[PDB]
Amino acid sequence: MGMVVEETRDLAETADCVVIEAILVDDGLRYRQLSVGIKDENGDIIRIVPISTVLI
Amino acid sequence: MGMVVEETRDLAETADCVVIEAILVDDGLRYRQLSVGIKDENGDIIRIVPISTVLI
Amino acid sequence: MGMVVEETRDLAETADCVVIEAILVDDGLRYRQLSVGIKDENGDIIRIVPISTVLI
Amino acid sequence: MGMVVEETRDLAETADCVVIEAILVDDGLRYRQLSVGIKDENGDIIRIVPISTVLI
Repeated sequence: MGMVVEETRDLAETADCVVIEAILVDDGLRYRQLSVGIKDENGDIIRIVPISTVLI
Repeated sequence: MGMVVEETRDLAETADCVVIEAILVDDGLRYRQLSVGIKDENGDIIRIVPISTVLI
Repeated sequence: MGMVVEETRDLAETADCVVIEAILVDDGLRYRQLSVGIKDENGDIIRIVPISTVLI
Repeated sequence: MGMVVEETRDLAETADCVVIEAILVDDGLRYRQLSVGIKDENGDIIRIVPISTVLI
């Protein structure tokens, strides 16, 4: 724990990949993280590849 | 044209998706663009989904 | 040109500069672009300098 | 904890603040983290505030 995920959002999606946004809160500060999720044949996310996190 | 792609780079790759970086130069300014490329069964990129561009 | 400007907004203004926000839509996805406008003595904007674009 | 700090670097320093850079490696990918360190009267850093992390 320690850091808390407050919100997630699907920004763009494909058969195989999805661009994810998360709002993180750690030690009283708010961050916006953009990630790429990797989907298998069943449409599930098998790997998250964080791309960028920024203070907001 | 007008804007010039100066450099591209593979930051992370998967069977299906790749995280791309490009250095763009437009009107004398330099930008770093992060994108997600969508790959087909043959490993080729069929769609680029820009995620973020920032002045550097 | 593929991308469509859907909204602009004046976020902050100064004697010399103004912070502009735009919502861009390209290939069905929405982006938030922040720019800085340069104002002359006559109160007009003489140059717009894009700072960052991000998928929203 | 999955992610490994591989390099830190002092990019700029001031009476009160110091700009820190770190290279993080997680799941085989490398990230560049920029933080701000807060210095007290005794020249020591009292708080580190992460500003941005990006895949490189």
